[PDB]
Amino acid sequence: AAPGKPTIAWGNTKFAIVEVDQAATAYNNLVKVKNAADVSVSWNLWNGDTGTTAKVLLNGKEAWSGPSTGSSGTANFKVNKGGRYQMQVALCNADGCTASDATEIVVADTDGSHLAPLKEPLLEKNKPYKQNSGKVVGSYFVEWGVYGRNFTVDKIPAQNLTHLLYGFIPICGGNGINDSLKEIEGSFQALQRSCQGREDFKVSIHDPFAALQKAQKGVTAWDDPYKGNFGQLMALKQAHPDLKILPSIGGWTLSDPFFFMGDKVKRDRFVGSVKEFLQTWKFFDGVDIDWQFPGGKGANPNLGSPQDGETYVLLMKELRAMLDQLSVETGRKYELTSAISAGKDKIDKVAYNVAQNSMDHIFLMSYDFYGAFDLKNLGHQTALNAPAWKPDTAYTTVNGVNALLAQGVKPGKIVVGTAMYGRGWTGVNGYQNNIPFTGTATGPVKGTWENGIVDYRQIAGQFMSGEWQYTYDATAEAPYVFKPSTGDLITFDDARSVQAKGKYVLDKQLGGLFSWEIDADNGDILNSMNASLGNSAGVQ
Ligand SMILES: CC(=O)N[C@@H]1[C@@H](O)[C@H](O[C@@H]2O[C@H](CO)[C@@H](O[C@@H]3O[C@H](CO)[C@@H](O[C@@H]4O[C@H](CO)[C@@H](O[C@@H]5O[C@H](CO)[C@@H](O[C@@H]6O[C@H](CO)[C@@H](O[C@@H]7O[C@H](CO)[C@@H](O[C@@H]8O[C@H](CO)[C@@H](O)[C@H](O)[C@H]8NC(C)=O)[C@H](O)[C@H]7NC(C)=O)[C@H](O)[C@H]6NC(C)=O)[C@H](O)[C@H]5NC(C)=O)[C@H](O)[C@H]4NC(C)=O)[C@H](O)[C@H]3NC(C)=O)[C@H](O)[C@H]2NC(C)=O)[C@@H](CO)O[C@H]1O
Repeated sequence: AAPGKPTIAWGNTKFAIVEVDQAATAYNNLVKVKNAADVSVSWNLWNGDTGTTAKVLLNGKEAWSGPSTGSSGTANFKVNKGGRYQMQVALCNADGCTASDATEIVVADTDGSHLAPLKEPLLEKNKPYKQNSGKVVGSYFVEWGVYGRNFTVDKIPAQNLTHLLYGFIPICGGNGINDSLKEIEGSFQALQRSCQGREDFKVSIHDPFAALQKAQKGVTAWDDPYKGNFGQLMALKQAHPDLKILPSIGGWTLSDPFFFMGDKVKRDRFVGSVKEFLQTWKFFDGVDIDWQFPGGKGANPNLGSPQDGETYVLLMKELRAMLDQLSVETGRKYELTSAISAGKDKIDKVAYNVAQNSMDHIFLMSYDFYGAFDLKNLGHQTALNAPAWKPDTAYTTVNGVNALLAQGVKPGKIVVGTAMYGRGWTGVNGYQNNIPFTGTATGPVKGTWENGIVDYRQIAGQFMSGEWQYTYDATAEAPYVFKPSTGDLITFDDARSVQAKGKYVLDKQLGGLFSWEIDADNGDILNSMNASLGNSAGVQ
């Protein structure tokens, strides 16, 4: 007679190809990429002949086989593809094979192949758009937004984006290499613990708790291997297979290491660490380089060199070569992008007409033109055009686009920036003709999270009522709210100025729109980005 039917033993059924060490704070120890997951299964036979061969099947296909030598057994074998499998133990002899009932086993990998899709409802004022314009619709999500800002990946209106950038992935390095980080409390030290035992100029994760271990919707079980932002992003990729999710390296406080990359030893170490990062975290679709800024004038007053433009061009070509190689290894398309200053004084330190041949998209940061970093010279922080009272204004969106176009950059590469925040001042005074921007200020406005900066959500929620004046400057294409009794002045984008940027993109055949930062919108900004670029309302 065939053997008795085995009963799978109770036991762990959740396994991982990329293992996460739950008692590690250094990035080198935190993750272990294997070529396959170590899986184990045990069984008992409660009734009958135990057969002479035992086999473990996954969806019918043998993963392990060995002699059946008694009423219980254990099998250890490797599974090299992530996903969920119906696993069975079968005992076989010459008269037949008798298979257990199926037990599902979960083999995790960092493409999210083990996860359910995270397809959450649109919140606040977000309305559904189809991505069918062919234009970029991008936004940044910030790793530290999950604490006080309380804005997690399940709150991103992800159907309404083509590109979701993750700010920020840091480059390892202590004194002299990430000194701008010392301005943020506990931040420099944070990085040094993440990078313990790890060479400088390799990438790491700045806050491993937020990125991988904090409990979040859909990744709450103790033994879900990837939680935090990265676990949710993997499940978001399962819901939106064509969303491009890019890791952004740098930003205002993490850009110092780029200034050392004229040393090709360091540059090559960095490039190889990026390749390793994308091999490890398979949900990411490329890399975004946010070096602020080639030539200096970023957070660190002691850095910046005439060499930086060449380094930026070489970095991009070598990034693209690495990604082209990773693309043919995997069959995947990988993207290389960069977010760049929109000021013409910074643009012309780089030959973007050469660097564009390595890049998919250039995220033109057409925001922060003005703000509480200068109390004397006030202006619209993200306007399309100069205002009527100063038609020679240097920092406008059009001037940064035109500086790029004058280099020879193809218009289709250029993605125009929209701000989901305002900048502002307090004590504005001494202005003519009811235009507060002709005055000077005494300090920054009271921010939502930091001085001088206000989420758009709060502008709409609190500063479009009461004593606040609202004006849409149709020359500049820029809204502003002003409280005459305190002299609080806030410059921001709103649905109409975004619509102007969107029509301008379509008119000039530019690449699309992106925004900083997704948590600060109530829906009005991203709704307008989508509509102004010609995406149809609704779902596919
Ligand atoms: C034409 C021309 O040339 N114009 C010129 C201008 O361009 C120029 O101005 C510059 O222009 C640039 C563009 O050209 C622009 O950069 C780009 O544009 C973006 C927009 O400006 C810019 O945005 C910047 O980005 C920086 C980073 O680079 C941001 O900095 C962040 O700031 C945050 C504070 O607001 C920081 O935060 C804190 O984060 C820490 C972690 O480090 C966190 O710590 C945790 O806290 C919680 C507590 O709640 C803890 O959690 C608890 O415990 C558990 C877990 O342990 C929890 O689970 C739990 O919930 C909780 N419980 C408890 C106890 O409550 C946890 O344990 C903590 N642990 C610690 C200590 O670690 C804090 O919570 C965070 N606090 C808050 C409030 O959030 C954040 O760290 C910091 N990030 C980094 C990486 O540094 C800025 O905010 C952001 N600004 C804006 C507008 O948003 C981008 O960088 C650039 N973009 C791109 C695409 O590259 C420049 O900004 C601009 N610079 C200036 C100066 O303005 C000017 C000047 O040169 O010149 C003109 O001429």
